[PDB]
Amino acid sequence: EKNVSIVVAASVLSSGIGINGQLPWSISEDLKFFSKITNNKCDSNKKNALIMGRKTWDSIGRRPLKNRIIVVISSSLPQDEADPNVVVFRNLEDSIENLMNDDSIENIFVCGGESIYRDALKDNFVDRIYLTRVALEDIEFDTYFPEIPETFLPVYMSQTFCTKNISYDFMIFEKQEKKLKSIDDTVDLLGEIFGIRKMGNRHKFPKEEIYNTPSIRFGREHYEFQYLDLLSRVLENGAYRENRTGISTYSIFGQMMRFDMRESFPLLTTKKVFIRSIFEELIWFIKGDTNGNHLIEKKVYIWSGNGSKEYLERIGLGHREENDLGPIYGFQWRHYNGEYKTMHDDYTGVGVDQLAKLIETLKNNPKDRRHILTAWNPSALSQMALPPCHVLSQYYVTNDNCLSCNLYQRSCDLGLGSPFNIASYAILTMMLAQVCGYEPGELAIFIGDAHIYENHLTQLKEQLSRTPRPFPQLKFKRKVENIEDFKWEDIELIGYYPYPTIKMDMAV
Amino acid sequence: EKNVSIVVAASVLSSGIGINGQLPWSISEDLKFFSKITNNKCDSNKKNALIMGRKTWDSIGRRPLKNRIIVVISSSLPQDEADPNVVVFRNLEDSIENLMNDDSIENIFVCGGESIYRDALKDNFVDRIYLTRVALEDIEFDTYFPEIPETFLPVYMSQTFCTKNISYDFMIFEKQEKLKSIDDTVDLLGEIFGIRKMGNRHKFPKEEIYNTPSIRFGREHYEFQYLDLLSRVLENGAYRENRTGISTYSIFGQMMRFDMRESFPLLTTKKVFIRSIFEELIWFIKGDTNGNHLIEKKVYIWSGNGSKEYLERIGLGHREENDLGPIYGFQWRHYNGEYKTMHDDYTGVGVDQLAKLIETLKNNPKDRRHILTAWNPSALSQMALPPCHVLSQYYVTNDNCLSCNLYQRSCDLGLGSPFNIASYAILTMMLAQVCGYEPGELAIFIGDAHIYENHLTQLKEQLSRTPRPFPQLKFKRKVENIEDFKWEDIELIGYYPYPTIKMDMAV
Ligand SMILES: NC(=O)C1=CN([C@@H]2O[C@H](COP(=O)(O)OP(=O)(O)OC[C@H]3O[C@@H](n4cnc5c(N)ncnc54)[C@H](OP(=O)(O)O)[C@@H]3O)[C@@H](O)[C@H]2O)C=CC1
Ligand SMILES: NC(=O)C1=CN([C@@H]2O[C@H](COP(=O)(O)OP(=O)(O)OC[C@H]3O[C@@H](n4cnc5c(N)ncnc54)[C@H](OP(=O)(O)O)[C@@H]3O)[C@@H](O)[C@H]2O)C=CC1
Ligand SMILES: C#CCN(Cc1ccc2[nH]c(N)nc(=O)c2c1)c1ccc(C(=O)N[C@@H](CCC(=O)O)C(=O)O)cc1
Ligand SMILES: C#CCN(Cc1ccc2[nH]c(N)nc(=O)c2c1)c1ccc(C(=O)N[C@H](CCC(=O)O)C(=O)O)cc1
Ligand SMILES: Nc1nc(=O)c2c([nH]1)NCC(CNc1ccc(C(=O)N[C@@H](CCC(=O)O)C(=O)O)cc1)=N2
Ligand SMILES: Nc1nc(=O)c2c([nH]1)NCC(CNc1ccc(C(=O)N[C@@H](CCC(=O)O)C(=O)O)cc1)=N2
Ligand SMILES: O=c1ccn([C@H]2C[C@H](O)[C@@H](COP(=O)(O)O)O2)c(=O)[nH]1
Ligand SMILES: O=c1ccn([C@H]2C[C@H](O)[C@@H](COP(=O)(O)O)O2)c(=O)[nH]1
Repeated sequence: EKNVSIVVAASVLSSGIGINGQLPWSISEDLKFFSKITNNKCDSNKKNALIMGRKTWDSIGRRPLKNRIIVVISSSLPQDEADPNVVVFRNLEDSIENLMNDDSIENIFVCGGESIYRDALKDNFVDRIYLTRVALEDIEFDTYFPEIPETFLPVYMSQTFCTKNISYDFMIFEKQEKKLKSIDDTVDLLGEIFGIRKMGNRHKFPKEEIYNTPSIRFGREHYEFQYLDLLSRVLENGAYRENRTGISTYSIFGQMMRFDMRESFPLLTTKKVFIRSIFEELIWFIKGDTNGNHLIEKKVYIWSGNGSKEYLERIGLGHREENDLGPIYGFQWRHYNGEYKTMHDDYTGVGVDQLAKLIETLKNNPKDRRHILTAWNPSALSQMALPPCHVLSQYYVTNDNCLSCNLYQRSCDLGLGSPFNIASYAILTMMLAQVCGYEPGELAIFIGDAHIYENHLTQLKEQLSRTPRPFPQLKFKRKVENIEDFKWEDIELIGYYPYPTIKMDMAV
Repeated sequence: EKNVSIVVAASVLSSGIGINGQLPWSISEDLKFFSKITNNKCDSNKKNALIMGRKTWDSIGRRPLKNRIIVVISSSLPQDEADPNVVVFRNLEDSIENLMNDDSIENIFVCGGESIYRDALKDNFVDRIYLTRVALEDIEFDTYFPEIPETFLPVYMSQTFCTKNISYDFMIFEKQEKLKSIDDTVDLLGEIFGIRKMGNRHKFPKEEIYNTPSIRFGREHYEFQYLDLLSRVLENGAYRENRTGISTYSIFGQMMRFDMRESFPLLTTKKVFIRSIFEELIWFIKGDTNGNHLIEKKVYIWSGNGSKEYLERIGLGHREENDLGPIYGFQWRHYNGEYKTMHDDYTGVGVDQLAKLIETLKNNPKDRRHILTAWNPSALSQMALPPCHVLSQYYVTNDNCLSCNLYQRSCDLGLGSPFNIASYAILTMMLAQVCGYEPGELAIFIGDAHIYENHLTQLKEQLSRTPRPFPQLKFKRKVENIEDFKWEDIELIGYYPYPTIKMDMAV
C-alpha cells in the first residue's frame, strides 16, 4: 500500500492557483519546497511519481523533473518510451495503479491542475495535502484549487514567511480514519489524589471546544497561536474576579507569547485589527505627548474613556482638563521623573529622555545588557489617568544584527488590549531598528494578570472558531533620520487579509 | 506475557524502605498512590495481583487488600485454600504463573520486601518501577530497596509534594530493548529557510547536554525549569563579550515556573547557600545599601562590586568602600529618594514601595497593580551596579495564595539565577505570612539569559546529576513587621543536594 498526497499553492482567500497558464506569483522557496517534499523518499532504489494535468505539463515546459517520474493525464498523447521518466495515461482512475505495480515507486503526489485536483479529491484518491497559502489576493485567477472536503483536517501550520514582500504559509491536511499510558495514568491518578495541590491541575490543558483548530496538535507553529492559545488557557483556568471597572474577568497570572518579526508582522488575522490607531498612539508616545485631544483629532478614540471629565473626577483628578491624561507612557518615555503640570506646558529638557538614550545606546553599545525603557514611576502613579500596564521593555541586539524586544505587561486585557500591544511593540522595535541600522528580530511578551472581561466571552469564542491566516508584512516607505518623524503615510501594510472585525466594549 | 511493575517508597539518598517491620514515615498520600496504582486496570472482570514477602504480609495486618489478590511468597506459610483473595507460593519463579493464567489477573505488581525486590530484579522479572522518593535521611533503616539496574531508565519525575513537612516525589522507570509526516516537513522547511525560520534560532538541545535525557514527556520536576533553560542556552547561546573580561553565551527572552505551595525551589543539583541569600534579602528589605553590614555577617557576594578598585573604575571612587549607592534596598524603601552616602538617615525620604505593597496586598488583594520596581533612570549613575532583577509583580489567588512574577534584564545562569529563585521564593513567603496568605507560584522572566564562558565545565557537571525532590522552607514564628525576620526564624527541611560546585563571579 502506498501514499498519495496533493501538493499545491493557492491564494489565501479565493484559492487561486494560476493565471494564463502561469503561477500568479514567483516564490523560490515555494518551488524549493515543492522539490524537497516531492523528492522525499527513503528507498534509494525507488522513485516518486508526480501526476499532473496536461496543461500543467505545458507550464512545466514539458521537460522532466530530476529523480522523479512525471505522469501526464491526457486524452491525446503518445505512450512511447522516448523518455523513461515520463508516462501518459488516458484518465486519472487508471493513472492510479502505481500501487498495483512498480515496487520501484515509493510515494505518489498529485501536482495537479485544477481539473486533476478536483478529481483526485472527488474519487477519494488522495490521503494527504501539502498546501502553501499565499497572501496574494487581489489579482486575476482563472484556475482555483478545489474546496477541501470535510474529510480532511489540518495538522500543521508553519510560521509566516516572506519573499518579495509576499507572505505565505505551509499547511498539511489528512483524512480521518477509524478507531505510553504509564505516564498519563500515573499523572492522572496523582492528580486525583492531590487536587489543586498539584500545580498541573492549576494549569489544565484547554478543552477542545475552546481550543482553536483542535486538529492541529503537534503542528501549532503559526505564532498567532501564541495569542489564541493564551485565550484558551484562561478560558479554561481563568478564575472569576471583580475589579475597579465593575466588569469582572477570568484571570490567570504569569503567561508568555513570542512572535517573529524577521519574516512577518504580528498583526492578528483572526479578527480585523485597526492599525491606524496603534501607530498613531505610538508616535504619540514617542513624542512624549500626553494630550488626548491630539489623538481624538486624528479620529482615534482609544483614550477617550480614561480621559472623560467624570472618570478623572471619579479617580480624584477632577482638576484636569477634559483630556489631560497626566504623566503617562509618553511623558515617562521622554521625561522620566519630570515634574508634571498640565499637558499644555513645555517639557523640553525636563526629566530623563530614555528613548533618546535607548537609541544612542543601541547604536554605540549594542551588546550592552541595559537597553531598558520603563514607564513605572512610583512618584507619579497618582497623577496618571491610569497606571502603566505594559510596564517595562528590554531591547537586545543579536550577533546577526537584529533587534529583539521583551516587554513585561502587568495587566493585559486579552480581547482589546493585547492585540494592540503586540502590534505596537512590534512597530516600535522596527522603528528602533531602522533608526539604529538593524533588522527586526523577535518579540516576546511576558504577562502578569492575563484576563478576559466577561462581556467579551461570546466574541472571543467567535474568534476562536476562525483558523488563522498568514501574517501580513509591514514596511517603511522611507528611511527617516529621527524616530519622532514617522508618519502614517510612511507605513505600508502588505497582504493583510483578516477575518471580520469583532465588536468589543472596553471597560472604563 | 503480562505486565509486571514494582511499587516502592524509599528514602532519597540511602534507599531506606523499612524499620523494625514497619514503614519509616507516615505519608497518607503515598498509600493512596499505592492503592490507586495497584488498583488501576482495564477489564472489570479481571483483577491485579500484588506479590509480597511474608514479613510485608505481616506488617500489612495479614488481611486482604480490597479488589485485588495478594500473593505471599513464603517457605513456611500454610498453602491452605481458605481466602480466595490471598494465595501463597514457595518461591518467586513459581508465582509467575500469574503470567500464564488467571487471565482473571490483568496486571502484576511486586510490592516487595527487600528480599523480594532484590529477586524480582535479579531475575529480569520487572518491566517497570514506580518509585516514591521520600526526603527523609538521618534516621534508622534496616531494610532497603535494591539499586536500580542499568537496564532501567527514568521516564517521569513528578513535582515535589509535601506531607507533614516531608518532601517527596514520584518517579517511573522503564526497561530497555533494542508521524514523521509533520516532522519531515519542518526539517525540509528548515533546510530551505535556515536562520530565517524562527525554529532554527531555538533549536532543541542535543541530548549530550540535556539533563536526564530519558525523561522526555515527564520532566515535571521544576528543577527542570532551570536545568533546561541552562541547556537551552548551551545549544543556542550566541558567543558575546561584555563589560567584564569574561565573554558569555546568551539568548534573549526566557522564562521559568516554580510551585511554592508544596515545596521551596532551592536547587538540588548543586548545593545552594541559602543563608547568604536570606541575609541579602532582609538587607534589601531594610533599605540598607551598606556593603559592610553584609561583609559583617560573612556574606561577600557584594564585595566584588564594592571594592575601591571597582568604584574607581566606574567613576565612583569619590565614596567610601562598600557604599554601593541607591541600589536595590534604597529603591525598595526610598524610591526617588536623594541619595547621599550609606550613612545618612533616609527616614521619610522617597516613596516606600515595600510598605505600599503590603498595604495593597492586604487592603486590596484583587488589585492588578501590586508592583515593586528598582529601575530608576535618574539613579542609575550612582549605583555600583544597575539593577538586574529589575521589577516584580505580586498576585493574590482566589484561594488565598500569593504568587510572584519577576523580570531579570540580565541573568547569570550559573551564579545569579539560583540565588534569584530562592531569594524571591523567600520574599514571597514573607509577604504572604505578613499579609496572611499562603505561598503560590513563582515565575521568572528573563532578558539576557547567559552563561559565562568560565562556567561551562562546571554547569555540564551540574547537568550530569539527576534532580532530587525540593526541600521545604518554614518560618519558626509569625513576625510583626516584615523586617523582623531573622536567620534563626528560618527552617530548611529535607534539603539533600549534590556537592557544591565552585564558580567564579565576573567583576
Ligand atoms: N499553484 C499550484 O500549486 C499549481 C498550479 N497549477 C496551475 O494550474 C493550471 C493548470 O490547471 P488545469 O487547467 O486543470 O490543467 P491541468 O494541468 O489540470 O490539465 C488538464 C488536462 O489533463 C488532461 N485530463 C484532465 N482530465 C482528464 C481526464 N479525466 N481524462 C483524461 N485526461 C484528462 C486533459 O488533457 P488532454 O486534453 O491532453 O487529454 C486536460 O486538458 C496552470 O495554470 C498551472 O499553472 C498547476 C499545478 C500546481
Ligand atoms: N517501603 C516499602 O515500599 C516497603 C517496605 N517494606 C519493608 O520491608 C521489610 C520486609 O522486608 P524483608 O525483611 O526482606 O522481608 P520480606 O517481606 O521480603 O519477606 C521475607 C520472607 O519471605 C519468604 N521468602 C523470601 N525469599 C524467599 C525465597 N527465596 N524462598 C522462599 N521463601 C522466601 C521467607 O519467609 P519464610 O520465612 O516463611 O520462608 C522470608 O522470611 C519490612 O520492614 C517492611 O516494612 C516492605 C514492603 C514495602
Ligand atoms: C492595549 C492598548 C491600547 N488601548 C489603551 C487601553 C486603555 C484602557 C484599557 N482598559 C481596559 N480595561 N482594557 C484595555 O485593553 C484598555 C486599553 C486600547 C484601548 C481601547 C481599545 C479598543 O477598544 N479597541 C477596539 C478598537 C476600536 C477602533 O480602533 O475603532 C478594538 O476592537 O480593538 C484598544 C486598545
Ligand atoms: C544573583 C545574586 C546574588 N549575587 C550578587 C552578584 C553580584 C554580581 C554578579 N556578577 C556576575 N557576573 N554574576 C553574578 O551571579 C553576580 C551576582 C551573588 C554573588 C555571588 C554568588 C556566589 O559566588 N555564590 C557562591 C559562591 C559564594 C559562596 O560560597 O557563598 C556559589 O559558588 O554559588 C552568588 C550570588
Ligand atoms: N506547493 C506547490 N507549489 C507549486 O508551485 C506547485 C505545486 N505545488 N505543484 C505543481 C506545480 C506545477 N508547476 C510547477 C512548476 C515548477 C516546478 C519545478 O520547477 N520543480 C522543480 C523545481 C526545482 C527547484 O525549484 O528547486 C523540482 O525540482 O521539483 C514544479 C511544478 N506547482
Ligand atoms: N510506594 C509504596 N509505598 C509503600 O509504603 C509501600 C509500597 N509502595 N509497597 C508495599 C508496601 C508494604 N506496606 C504496605 C502497607 C500498607 C498497605 C495498605 O494498607 N494499602 C492499602 C492502602 C489504602 C489507602 O491507604 O488508601 C491499599 O488499599 O492498598 C500496603 C502496603 N508499602
Ligand atoms: O496597554 C494597555 C492598557 C491597559 N490594558 C488593560 C489591562 C486591564 O484590563 C486594564 C487596566 O486596568 P488595571 O489592571 O490597572 O486595573 O486595561 C492593557 O491590556 N494594555
Ligand atoms: O541578582 C543578580 C545580580 C547580578 N547577576 C549577574 C548578571 C550578570 O552576570 C552580572 C551583571 O551583568 P550586567 O548585565 O550588569 O553587565 O551579574 C545576576 O545574575 N543576578
